[PDB]
Amino acid sequence: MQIEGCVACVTGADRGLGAGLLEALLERGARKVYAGVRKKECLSDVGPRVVPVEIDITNVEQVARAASRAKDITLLINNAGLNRMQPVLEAHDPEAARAEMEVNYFGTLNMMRAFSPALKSNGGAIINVLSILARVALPSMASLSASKAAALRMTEGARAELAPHRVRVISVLPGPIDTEMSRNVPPPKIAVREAVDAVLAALEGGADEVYMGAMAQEIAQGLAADRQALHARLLTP
Amino acid sequence: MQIEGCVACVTGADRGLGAGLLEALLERGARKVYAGVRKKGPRVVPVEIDITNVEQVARAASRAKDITLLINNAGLNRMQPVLEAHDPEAARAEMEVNYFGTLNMMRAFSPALKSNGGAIINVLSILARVALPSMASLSASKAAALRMTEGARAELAPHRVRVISVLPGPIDTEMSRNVPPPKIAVREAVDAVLAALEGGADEVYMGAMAQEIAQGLAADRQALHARLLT
Ligand SMILES: NC(=O)c1ccc[n+]([C@@H]2O[C@H](COP(=O)([O-])OP(=O)(O)OC[C@H]3O[C@@H](n4cnc5c(N)ncnc54)[C@H](OP(=O)(O)O)[C@@H]3O)[C@@H](O)[C@H]2O)c1
Ligand SMILES: NC(=O)c1ccc[n+]([C@@H]2O[C@H](COP(=O)([O-])OP(=O)(O)OC[C@H]3O[C@@H](n4cnc5c(N)ncnc54)[C@H](OP(=O)(O)O)[C@@H]3O)[C@@H](O)[C@H]2O)c1
Repeated sequence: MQIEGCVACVTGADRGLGAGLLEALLERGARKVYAGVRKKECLSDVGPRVVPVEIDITNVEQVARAASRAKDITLLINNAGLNRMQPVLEAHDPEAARAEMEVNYFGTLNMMRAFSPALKSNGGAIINVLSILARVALPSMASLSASKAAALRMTEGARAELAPHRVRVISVLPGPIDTEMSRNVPPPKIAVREAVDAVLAALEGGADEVYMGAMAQEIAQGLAADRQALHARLLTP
Repeated sequence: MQIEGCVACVTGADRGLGAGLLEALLERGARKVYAGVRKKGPRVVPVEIDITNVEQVARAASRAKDITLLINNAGLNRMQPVLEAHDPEAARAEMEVNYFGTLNMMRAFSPALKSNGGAIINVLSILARVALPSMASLSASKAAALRMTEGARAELAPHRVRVISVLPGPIDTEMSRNVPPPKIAVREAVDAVLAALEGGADEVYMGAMAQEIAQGLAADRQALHARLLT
């Protein structure tokens, strides 16, 4: 499908990749964008074609309220996410793993469940912004990795359930992007503008598993070519 | 790491694969097995462990400081899709057992394993690597557990603890009563889990279905996805 004339909802639209997606959807001729934010005061772009909607994706009531006000949706981009950057065992915060799972898996799932009825009725597409770490843990962020892997399996199951109803479901798997989430990750990081372009370009390709950037491509190719060798290298300190 | 002489703990020891593992560990010479069960010979120490109950997990670890082998076998499959689930919280229930419960066990027992040296085997599922639509929330919880196993493997490798995942297809236990044949016999599954300690692989695929899916996810990925999902 085309961006031109679509009715989109983007979560996490107040900053980072989501703010970039909001701006690009507008520039490329979207009819309307529901800009999901946790505090409407956080949004700097509230002009024409933008409908700010309060959505903490972990809050089932806010998600339901948003879906009921967005029955014209044709494109959902599940962009909101949380990376607490902690290992699974030696975590400073033992509850961080549960918080990441709550946003990246249960929150995305809440959005899928609430917005799918309208997408089935209208036709359309869902893009889930996951991570290359859905495919392999980085030990220092292994609980983020686990939450994104759960979200990838969920995206596969949702694709199967929605395929007979003409709703396309795409996963995008990036390496590091230059946003506040990765403030502590050393460069090189993908520029937001490049990441925005790659997310939106996924609608024009045929792949439902889309790797963004060199790191993500290298990991996917290495896992296919020699899974065991790559694991032994990446997971032995 | 031999089973002979080891001190093992296996969860889910009252039925299915865990009960088979308890029996085989004894036959193969474990000097002591902490048999984790939800409702309770001299080499067997029954221990009350709901793996989602952090206090029961902590109490069990405090009474198992001699452990050298942990087998995280307990698991739950609600067999529901992610979107049209009959129970909207089935996904949360599976995540609680298969991810958070296994994580609780890893966190509580790792200190003694680091002190004694030893190994952890996590019984996951081939569905950690790809969803089946009718069981996609089970798949998600096992994929979470697989990434967690990888992270734990890296954290524990410098501290004399080997961490292995086992990824079976269907096994002939109560969990898979509604999965049609064919299913791996419990005894074959037991042999494959315990043989993992003598092999060098960090991921062990159990049975022909699991091996075929693993091969396809590396070498035939787009077509395998289409076959399972669309
Ligand atoms: N290196 C990277 O940055 C990187 C790499 C791979 C994948 N990704 C993924 O890319 C996506 C965008 O992240 P980013 O890089 O733009 O990070 P970011 O700058 O930290 O922005 C994260 C966004 O998610 C929102 N969010 C977090 N928890 C939320 C919740 N419970 N409900 C609603 N919104 C919530 C934040 O809202 P508030 O402003 O209200 O906090 C913010 O808008 C995420 O899914 C992330 O996992 C990022
Ligand atoms: N086809 C299959 O059977 C299959 C396929 C792939 C992977 N696996 C995995 O193999 C492992 C063993 O399952 P199984 O085949 O032996 O199934 P099973 O016969 O149904 O046994 C499941 C076991 O898990 C225990 N358990 C569940 N929730 C628990 C909790 N909160 N705390 C403690 N114990 C809990 C059960 O305890 P109670 O008896 O007290 O309920 C039971 O001992 C699981 O991790 C499963 O996911 C099985």
